[PDB]
Amino acid sequence: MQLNATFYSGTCPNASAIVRSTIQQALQSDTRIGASLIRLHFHDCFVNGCDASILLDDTGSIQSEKNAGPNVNSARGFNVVDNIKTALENACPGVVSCSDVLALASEASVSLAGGPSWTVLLGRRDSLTANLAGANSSIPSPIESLSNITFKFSAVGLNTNDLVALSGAHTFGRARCGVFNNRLFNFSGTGNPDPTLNSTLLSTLQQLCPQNGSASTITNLDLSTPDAFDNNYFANLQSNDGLLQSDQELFSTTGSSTIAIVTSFASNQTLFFQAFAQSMINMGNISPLTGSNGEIRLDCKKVNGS
Ligand code: HEM
Ligand SMILES: [Ca+2]
Ligand SMILES: [Ca+2]
Ligand SMILES: [Mg+2]
Repeated sequence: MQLNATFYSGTCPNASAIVRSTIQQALQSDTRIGASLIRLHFHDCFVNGCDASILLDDTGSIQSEKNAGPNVNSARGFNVVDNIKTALENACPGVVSCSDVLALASEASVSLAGGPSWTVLLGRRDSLTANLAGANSSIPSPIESLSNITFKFSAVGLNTNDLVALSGAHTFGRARCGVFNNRLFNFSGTGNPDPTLNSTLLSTLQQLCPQNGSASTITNLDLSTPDAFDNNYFANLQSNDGLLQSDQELFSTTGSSTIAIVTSFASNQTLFFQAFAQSMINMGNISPLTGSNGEIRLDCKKVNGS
């Protein structure tokens, strides 16, 4: 079956408002939570489709994706997903899937932060299983080459236009020293820092992230506007201020089609927002469970009846 915008119209007509209100409240005590929630939809959709597989906790039969590399000591906001789900169950018992919660939460989080709105497609059902191993092989790493990140997007059905647009989600949220410290001292065995990192930002990060220091310390992905959803992410790349290798590679890779897409988005926020919305719908359409497949989870952490 197809996902559609009006799936909950007759059963939980206020779902969008409930999700948005809940995240607005969460934002008052955690300005990062919107960023964290949209990343959960990304890590969901990239493994066994947008099926809420990532939300399942370990059991005797389930090996949770929360311990997959990209998620461990990194993914967050699971409690807030639970609170969104509780609010929906209070209003609309048994109706909204956890998979749809993550799609709805992504749009709310982006719009609340000053980003675009878009028409969320709905009707996804929740998996009965998790895929930790697939998370380890399917989700791109910040130190991968542009060609290998591109390959991982293509394997789930997103193209280069989608990659550059969706990378703009790094306009908000945080990253730890450990996922960019290879840039700072001895980049790829060369004995020198990554030359595509601005020397000013370099010295700031060397002090934040000393060689013998903690890899868990965080900074902002977007030093311009850390919590605001805007095109500043792309402007940063133009001044060698992207934080991850995978960020800066979009602009600094010689002869890459991605350079012009970066400059389009830096030059025109409307074009960025239009592309971002379309690419989020594209990502949200990856391998949904529909009809009899999957279930509607009561509690996003566990399968029904368990
Ligand atoms: C293009 C390939 C991508 C790579 C290599 C990548 C990598 C990462 C890494 C390494 C972090 C830092 C994790 C931390 O240290 O705890 C991060 C954070 C984040 N990513 Fe990405 N990412 C990618 C694409 C995306 C996409 C497609 C989205 C959503 C549309 C997304 C949304 C975010 C957000 C919002 C955060 C901040 C999360 C938070 O503060 O809790 N990323 N990403
Ligand atoms: Ca999934
Ligand atoms: Ca920003
Ligand atoms: Mg600038």
